[PDB]
Amino acid sequence: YPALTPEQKKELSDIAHRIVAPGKGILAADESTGSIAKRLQSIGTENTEENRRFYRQLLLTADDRVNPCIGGVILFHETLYQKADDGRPFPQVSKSKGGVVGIKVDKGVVPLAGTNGETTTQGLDGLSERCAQYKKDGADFAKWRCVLKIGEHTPSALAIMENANVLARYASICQQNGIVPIVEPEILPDGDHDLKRCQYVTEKVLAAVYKALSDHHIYLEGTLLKPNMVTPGHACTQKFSHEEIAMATVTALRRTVPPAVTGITFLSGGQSEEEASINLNAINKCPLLKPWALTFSYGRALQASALKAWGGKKENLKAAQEEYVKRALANSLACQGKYTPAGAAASESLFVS
Amino acid sequence: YPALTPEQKKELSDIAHRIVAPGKGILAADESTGSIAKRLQSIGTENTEENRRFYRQLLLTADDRVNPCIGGVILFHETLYQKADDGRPFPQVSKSKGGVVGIKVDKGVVPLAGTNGETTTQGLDGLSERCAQYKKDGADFAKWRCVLKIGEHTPSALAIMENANVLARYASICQQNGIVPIVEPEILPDGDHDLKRCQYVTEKVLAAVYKALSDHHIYLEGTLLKPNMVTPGHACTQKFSHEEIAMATVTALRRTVPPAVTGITFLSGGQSEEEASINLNAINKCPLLKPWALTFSYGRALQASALKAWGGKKENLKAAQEEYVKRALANSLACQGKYTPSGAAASESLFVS
Amino acid sequence: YPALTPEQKKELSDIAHRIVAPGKGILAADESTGSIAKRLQSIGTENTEENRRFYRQLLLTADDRVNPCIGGVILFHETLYQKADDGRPFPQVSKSKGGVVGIKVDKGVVPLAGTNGETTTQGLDGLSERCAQYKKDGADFAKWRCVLKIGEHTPSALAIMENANVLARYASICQQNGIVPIVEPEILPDGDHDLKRCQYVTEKVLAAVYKALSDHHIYLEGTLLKPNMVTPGHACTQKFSHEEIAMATVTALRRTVPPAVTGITFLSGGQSEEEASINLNAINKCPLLKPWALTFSYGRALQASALKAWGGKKENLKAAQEEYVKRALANSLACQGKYTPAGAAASESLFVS
Amino acid sequence: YPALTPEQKKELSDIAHRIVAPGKGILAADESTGSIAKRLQSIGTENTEENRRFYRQLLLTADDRVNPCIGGVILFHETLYQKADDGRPFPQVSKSKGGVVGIKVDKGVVPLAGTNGETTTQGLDGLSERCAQYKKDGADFAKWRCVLKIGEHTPSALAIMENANVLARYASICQQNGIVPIVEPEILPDGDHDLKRCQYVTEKVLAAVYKALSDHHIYLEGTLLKPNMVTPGHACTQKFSHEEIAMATVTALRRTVPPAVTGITFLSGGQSEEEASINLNAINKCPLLKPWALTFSYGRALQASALKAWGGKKENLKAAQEEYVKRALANSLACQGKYTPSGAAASESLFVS
Repeated sequence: YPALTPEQKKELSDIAHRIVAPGKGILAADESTGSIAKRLQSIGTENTEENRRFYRQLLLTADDRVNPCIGGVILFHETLYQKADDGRPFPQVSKSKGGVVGIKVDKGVVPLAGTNGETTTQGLDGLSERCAQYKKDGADFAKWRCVLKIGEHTPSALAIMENANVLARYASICQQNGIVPIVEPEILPDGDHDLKRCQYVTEKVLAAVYKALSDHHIYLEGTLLKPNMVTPGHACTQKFSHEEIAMATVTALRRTVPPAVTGITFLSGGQSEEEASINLNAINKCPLLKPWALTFSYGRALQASALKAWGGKKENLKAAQEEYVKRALANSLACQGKYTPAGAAASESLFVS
Repeated sequence: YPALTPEQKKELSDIAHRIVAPGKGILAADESTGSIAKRLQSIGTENTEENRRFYRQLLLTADDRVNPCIGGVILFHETLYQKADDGRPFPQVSKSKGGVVGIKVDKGVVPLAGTNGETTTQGLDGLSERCAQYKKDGADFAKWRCVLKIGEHTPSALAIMENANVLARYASICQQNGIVPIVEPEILPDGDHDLKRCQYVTEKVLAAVYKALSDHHIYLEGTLLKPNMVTPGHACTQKFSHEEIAMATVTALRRTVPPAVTGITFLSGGQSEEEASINLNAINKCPLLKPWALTFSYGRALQASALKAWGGKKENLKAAQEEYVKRALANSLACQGKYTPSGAAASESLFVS
Repeated sequence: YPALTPEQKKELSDIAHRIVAPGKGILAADESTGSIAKRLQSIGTENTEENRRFYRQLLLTADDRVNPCIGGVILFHETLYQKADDGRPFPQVSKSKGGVVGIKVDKGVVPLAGTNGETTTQGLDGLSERCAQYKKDGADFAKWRCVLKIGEHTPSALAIMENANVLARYASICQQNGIVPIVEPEILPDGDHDLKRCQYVTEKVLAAVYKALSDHHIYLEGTLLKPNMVTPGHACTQKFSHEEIAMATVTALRRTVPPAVTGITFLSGGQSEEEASINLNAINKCPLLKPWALTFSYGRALQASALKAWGGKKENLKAAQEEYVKRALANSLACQGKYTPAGAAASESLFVS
Repeated sequence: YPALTPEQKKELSDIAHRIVAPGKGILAADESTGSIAKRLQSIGTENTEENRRFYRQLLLTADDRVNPCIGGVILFHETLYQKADDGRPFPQVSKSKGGVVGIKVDKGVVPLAGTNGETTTQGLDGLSERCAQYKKDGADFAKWRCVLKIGEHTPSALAIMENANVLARYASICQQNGIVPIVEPEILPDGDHDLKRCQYVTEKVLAAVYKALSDHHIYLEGTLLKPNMVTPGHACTQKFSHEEIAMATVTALRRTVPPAVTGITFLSGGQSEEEASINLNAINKCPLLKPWALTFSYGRALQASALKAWGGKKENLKAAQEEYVKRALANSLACQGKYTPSGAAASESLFVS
């Protein structure tokens, strides 16, 4: 009873290998309309459809030195249907520059009862038609975010198991409709836990994820994994080097992600624009063996410098676009181990709770 | 960290006892719009809002001999917001007759990739806000239907796990918002399987349901279960008496349903209006100890005569009403052990696939 | 692929219903040779084969007013093969008085690595032949003890799951060889935890047990469950009435043990001889509905008064035997709700760690 | 609470690299006494302690051309405590030739009730004290064999769960006592199944093994895996090239074995001495990225010529020895990609059931 034919299988592998092609990464430009409110209000701008339109249009129409740095662009619903100033739909803008377009399909998180503050994610209702439509309209991959937090009795048995189960459902549905699932099991940096405790939980959680994807029969070569880096909690007093968290990210994934996964696209997680680039470099330089692409899927850590330089004023466009382009060139050096560098609001920490 | 307070728990427990208080049953007026169309071209009536309002009004305004036999009625979402000719809203029409109002909250089945024709159910997205409102609007319990088929390589381990889980998510969200969940893991009659096969599969399903409802921290005294009876398959050559169906069914449950469950309300299946009331009676006369209510949540098997009397014509209203009443009274004595059979609509098999 | 024929099934049900027949309980006289060392040294006696022989012979040859109080006697290996003074093998002594004989088959506990102090149990190697032999030699049921402790991260996911898995293996093997498994998932009273925390863990652990027994295909009507009472930890400062722990024991089991289980034979757990009898009475008087026998399988709480009165001196035999008989009559009133009573070393607490 | 210290972890990791260091393999001299009898009436020799000591001595004293091709040898327990004619103990005979000494620690398969002919394995009882001593006596790794069969309703979900678990218990106990565990989830060739079927089942087994080894907190850099190659079933009508077996086998592993596993040492199956070395070579020439050692743990398929030369007669010693050497050298170049085939004992299928 094949889940997929040969030709669907090779077309998902094809898309997946494009997105993470050597030296390419992803721009996560998929902020909910309510989440992009607090980004905009941090630079004084009002949250109107055309302020979001112009901001998203800022990122997509940047110089062609970004073209080989950005293999894919995850958008939010409203944005997939928005047009540029030259009248081209935003997905054609991205494809014209050699970027594959994706689409966030999760409908936010929801509380699991019986737990200390834990969530599952929702969005599976009608997800099959939506993917069918988003595929007609230009999308080729998808993002579903699950959220886990390290606390004293968290992440619990039930939490890890329901979040792993709905990631796999999501990925099964995505792949029947020709769309590559980005799987996002996120562990947040909230808390005071040390490096090794993030390591032990990352492992425990990816183990449960790849078992869930096996149970649901999903083609691992046409998926991507979007995991946290492995980092001390944001209240940790101990301090850890870039090498030590490289080792600990890379061994956790060695220990748990089968080589069949096409690529691994890290979240930035709240790290500064620059410590994100620096860590991604420490990781691709690790001497250990790493049979999958280790690259980036960054929201805040490609966009903070560009937002502060945009300011709300169309006059600042070319100023802000080159804060975005310097970040994409920087990260495309780090996803190949070639990043050697001093930056100011590229050093601001981007952690929220 | 507890899902529910002691007040929240007495409410749920009291609601679930009112429904299956001795001699009472559940009338499943649940049919979606498209599934009730198939019932209405049965008798040459077009499928209009008004015909659907009229036929429902005929079951909920049947005379007061039926008040002691109907603890609850499950309405599709549309019916909940329609009014009798009196102007009285249908929730308040049945409140008046000593019955609790349920709501169907699932949203149909969807296929599971990699599987031989199997399904999970969808409907969790926005469930909690939906239930909060149904509760304000008169509903005190919910129905959600998962469907398994016996067959070559079915019901799969993946389909059992995914269905028990999604019934557990549904149930936790119902109790948070005050609503007793009904838990319907229906195993279809379709196929040539024998009684004992269907006993195996039922036993292994309900075990997996109650491990899932335990993992999700579900309050069992405020639940009900609506399973199938254990029956030979509808195409099975060999023949089985009604006391063989009573044993096979009482024992499937005594090996799986914890005593704390407040009530078991059986589903009719493809069973004739009369076979369903004889197998229900044979079960309550089964002398093996049974520490839950054994009662009925029949839809087709309480309405077949009703429907082939009415025929779509206003004049047959009291003739239809009476045939639904005669069934409700037969089933309310089946629900006590006290039914001795002594028409043709009522011996017709009501099977479909 | 039946696990058992009809005739094996009815012979296990027959044995199980004997052991817990109305007003009957079990004597747990199965102390390891190393465990019975610390019992003997507490009364000054040397641990020699004939001091154990004479002590076990004290309990088995007691007055015939014990005959209707004691449905079964769990022995240790060496003891199954030991003879009385009249030359009769100990199992014939027990059968002559109407007691079924059992046999502890677990080979002690072992540490699970990676956990904070947790154990699994071993004993499955060659268990199938041993049961075959013990059945030829008089044994008809068996005891396997698993041990869980409540602490901060205990009992963990892995611990509950391996102990539930090897209980079920044990029970599968026992039943192929015609022997009724007593399943002993013990939660110890060590720690300072309140009543509700023992309740929540008992539930979590029996849920996992009955799922494990379902997965392994074992006939629940020819088994017994030997669970702790549900009690505050032994360092709890809060205080709780006999009724409150009756409620909490009886609801935990209602919520999780299917009625098919023939009987529930509690461990005493360290409680005093008398608080054990008192609590077992509070439980059989609980107004809730309880579809399985609630009776006793006591080691320390039928034998402390008899050991202190035996003292090591054969002269004290008839003195010590009537400390054992008064305890068996007392508990056979409590397993029927008829125990109304002041005792001294029958009030000593028997808790070890 | 960690299973292992950093010293305990480097030791294990170093041991596992010595065994599968490039070009080396494992000789399975493991056969129990009863299973080697079947091999020795093959060539008309009676099964004596001395013949068994003599035949083993012939493989472990083969000349020094084989030192670079044999990183480890797995002895049955008896062989570990026998001496060559020199007086030198067999563990120290192979220490001398640059090979690590393994020990078989399992204790045979046992049936699983309720199942269609399926097995778990036993041998955990007393395992830890056994391993502590094997370690003193020269063993640095262990073998434990679980067996699954493809067929009607096989390998069952119960048999997969129970076998992965018991291999995880075995592995945790080996690493506590210093011994690298080898993890052999063998899927038998028996049956008419096609290559792709056997790929499905292998994929779903090794996924369940590595969720179990993760749950049990198993150190993966100090493990090896000894699985079957993915092969059509021995009775399959249709025919498959060796590059179809190489793809089907490299991809089954890339979808399941985490990169951290130090080595994969294949089992021969019923494969001819020569087919086994061609499929091993086709696999190391498979250009798909493979981040583990792909090498051999052959028993029958490194000794068939050896055995039909020797014939039971002292005079053929150096003729036998040479045929085992010619195989070890073929297999050590298969283990690098560098074997081009260019007798009859060596094309005979070595299948059994």
